[PDB]
Amino acid sequence: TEEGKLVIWINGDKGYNGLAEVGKKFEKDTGIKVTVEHPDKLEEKFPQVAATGDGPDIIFWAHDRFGGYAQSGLLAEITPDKAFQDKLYPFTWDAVRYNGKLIAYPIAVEALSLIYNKDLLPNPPKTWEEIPALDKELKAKGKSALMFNLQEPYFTWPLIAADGGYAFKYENGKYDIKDVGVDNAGAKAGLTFLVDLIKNKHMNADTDYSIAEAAFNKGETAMTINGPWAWSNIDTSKVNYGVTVLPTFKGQPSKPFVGVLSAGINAASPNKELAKEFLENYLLTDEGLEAVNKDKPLGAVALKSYEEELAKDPRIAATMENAQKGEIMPNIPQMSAFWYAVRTAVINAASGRQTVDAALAAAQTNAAAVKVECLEAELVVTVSRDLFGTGKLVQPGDLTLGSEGCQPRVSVDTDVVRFNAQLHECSSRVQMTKDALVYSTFLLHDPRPVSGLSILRTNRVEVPIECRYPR
Ligand SMILES: OC[C@H]1O[C@H](O[C@H]2[C@H](O)[C@@H](O)[C@@H](O)O[C@@H]2CO)[C@H](O)[C@@H](O)[C@@H]1O
Ligand SMILES: [Ca+2]
Ligand SMILES: [Ca+2]
Ligand SMILES: [Ca+2]
Repeated sequence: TEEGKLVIWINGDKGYNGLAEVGKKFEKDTGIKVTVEHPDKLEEKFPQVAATGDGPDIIFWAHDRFGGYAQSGLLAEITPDKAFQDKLYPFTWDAVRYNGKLIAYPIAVEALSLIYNKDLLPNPPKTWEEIPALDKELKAKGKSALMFNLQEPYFTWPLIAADGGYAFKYENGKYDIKDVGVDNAGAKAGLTFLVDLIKNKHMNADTDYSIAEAAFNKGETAMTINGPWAWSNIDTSKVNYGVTVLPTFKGQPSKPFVGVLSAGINAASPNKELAKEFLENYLLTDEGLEAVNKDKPLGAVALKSYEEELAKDPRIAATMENAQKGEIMPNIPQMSAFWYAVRTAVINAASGRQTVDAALAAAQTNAAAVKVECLEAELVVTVSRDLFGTGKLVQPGDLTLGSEGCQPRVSVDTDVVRFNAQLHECSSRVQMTKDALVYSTFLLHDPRPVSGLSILRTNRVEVPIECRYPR
């Protein structure tokens, strides 16, 4: 990558100019230059480049991605002394722990909250069920009740999880990677409510992060749903806003996934010592975290000393209230499959392209059995041969990707079938969102002709396979 310097990747919604200021100070004292970059899809790009021995020295992301990276051998083990570990909260260290090793430095606790315009709405609704009626009133005076990012499942998940949706079942000291709670009655109820909001034109299916942000920050919508990072732009807009508890659904609290912003060190980095110095002695200090937080708020920082200093903030208090009512994300490798599954399900259900029941049923299978990798002109689909959980392995001839024109290369291992497919010939459907070009197809399992009576538990499965590329 290059010795004698530090390249850092952090997401574009985070305080990367502030992190760059911390890097400027590092360079002053040490002479080592620090380059902070915020590439798009960095959570997907990191493992691709790190596997070739390249990529940045340090990668920032929520903790949920790091178990996959660790499992893939992409991360150096971090070795802080007890004195440094004492400075941060135990819960945050827990988040960056994988298979008995610490695999990242924890930075800050994140959770979504309800953000609301006090002038347009002095009393924000305590329940989701209120919102359609509240929207009607606001529509009368040229406004909307609620706008938030409907393109990323992170933002819709709190509602889905409220009445009993979950990611993976934690049982007997581990997560069961085949027990996915995206297709239970609680999850269906949550998504159905969301899809109804769109049906009844209280929300729009195409609404994304930037649209929702512009709407609230211009005073066009009374509420939005976002994290601490979002506050800086609202402050600049001079909108009179409050950060509060997310609305309940069917009397139960919204359950946002708690994320811990984490910093991992590339296993291929020749600057592992410099990276440790930077993170421990420059970033993870009151002065370091202040520089980043000033840029874009981090939330509840992992560093005890600075967290206590900011805890008075009622916005942070609300973040932690919502964090309390939600669940911490697993960091297991299967989380990206889970996120793909839910992202796709919500988009297809919200568009009316698929039903809520059918969408979430497919999401279960995708999360449990499927991995989608989108490359330049190419697509890789890896399917678990234990497709149902029976222990009975599917045969590759019974699996089909796309239509007859789609002629992928098919490879078989003991446990998986792998499709290497050209996107042009295998795209059943293509479409454009504001931000993306979307290529879509389907994976089918159909063991026809089957040799008996078909009793139950249909062996016919079909799941959406989809790739999204930035416009
Ligand atoms: O939507 C799926 C996405 O959710 C999380 O990403 C969050 C992130 O944790 C926040 O810090 C902020 O940047 O918003 C992101 C959602 O757009 C998961 O951490 C991520 O793995 C997952 O893809
Ligand atoms: Ca992104
Ligand atoms: Ca299930
Ligand atoms: Ca700022």
